[PDB]
Amino acid sequence: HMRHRTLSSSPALWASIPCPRSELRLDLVLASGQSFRWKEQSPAHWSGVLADQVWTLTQTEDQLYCTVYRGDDSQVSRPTLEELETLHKYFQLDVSLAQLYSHWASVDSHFQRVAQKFQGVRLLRQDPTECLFSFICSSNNNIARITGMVERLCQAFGPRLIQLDDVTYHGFPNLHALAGPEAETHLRKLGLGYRARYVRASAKAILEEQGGPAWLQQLRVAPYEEAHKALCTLPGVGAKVADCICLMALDKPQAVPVDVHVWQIAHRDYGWHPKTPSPLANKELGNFFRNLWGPYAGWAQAVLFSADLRQ
Ligand SMILES: Nc1nc(NC2CCCCC2)c2c[nH]nc2n1
Ligand code: NI
Repeated sequence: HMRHRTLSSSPALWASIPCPRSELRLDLVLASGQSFRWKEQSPAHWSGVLADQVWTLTQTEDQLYCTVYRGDDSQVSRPTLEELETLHKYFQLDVSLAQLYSHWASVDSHFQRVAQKFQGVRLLRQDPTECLFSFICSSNNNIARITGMVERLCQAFGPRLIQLDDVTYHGFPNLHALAGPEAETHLRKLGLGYRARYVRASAKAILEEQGGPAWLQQLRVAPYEEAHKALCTLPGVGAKVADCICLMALDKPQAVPVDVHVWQIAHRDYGWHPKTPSPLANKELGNFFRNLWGPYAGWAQAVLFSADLRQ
């Protein structure tokens, strides 16, 4: 009944945003461990759900093309002005990435070389809730298995939006849906394992202890270090997961999430060793990168991480 659109098939329902290739590369961003909700269903066409709506994104050299699926048995059309603002904010396109690239490049010869090939790696501005529970699922895991866990979780707990081909799209569940007495048992059936406990517990915690999703909005305006400590009170959320959320959902560009993977890069590519792995050592490494790259150190880190995935 409903199929995945392409730019050739139905170009009437698309709309463009002026966006250079050097500012954004969909294929280096959408499935590079930031969001787990985007899939290249057809070549160069990334479909995914964003704010209880489905999008398909494709780009050229200088233009970013996008179409929307409402899915309320209503008359189809192009993306509105407000829907384009949502996508503008999502990619944080007011921030020049070219100027940031050159800024980092001036004080880092290693970044200079990697920045040659891998342009247009930027940070998405995600919903806190979606980001929070996605990154709780990330512990001792990989992008492939995380993507599945998040998809199944949304199917079980989140509301249906639309079906395109054989892909049924669900929005991300609210906290109440994940806090229920059966939630852990269901999530274990879906294969999350121990992460099922942390998911339910954290949803339940934000509700009762922190007073619902407004708390996450408060953290978004709170200073980085205050937001980080508050997140670390949640079950299954430590320094690494907290930094991810800070960087990707709470607008803390200086947040540098450190795990064994970042240790590996830091050591191999910068020859870094702790002067003063461990919680203490991980914190020093985050300070190191902030000292080196400055207040958008988290954005620079994404370029390396994204570059490190692609051989
Ligand atoms: N799944 C996943 N994702 C990560 N995020 C990176 C890409 C986006 C910017 C921050 C780093 C991870 C970092 N360490 N382990 C990660 N796992
Ligand atoms: Ni060494």
